[PDB]
Amino acid sequence: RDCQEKWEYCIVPILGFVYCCPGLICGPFVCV
Repeated sequence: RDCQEKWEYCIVPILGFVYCCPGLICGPFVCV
């Protein structure tokens, strides 16, 4: 999908940011 894995970067919500794939939550530092 047009998203990244959970344990990747996960950057703050800005305009046109790259998000982690659905079913993941950004918590520890990255998504999981």
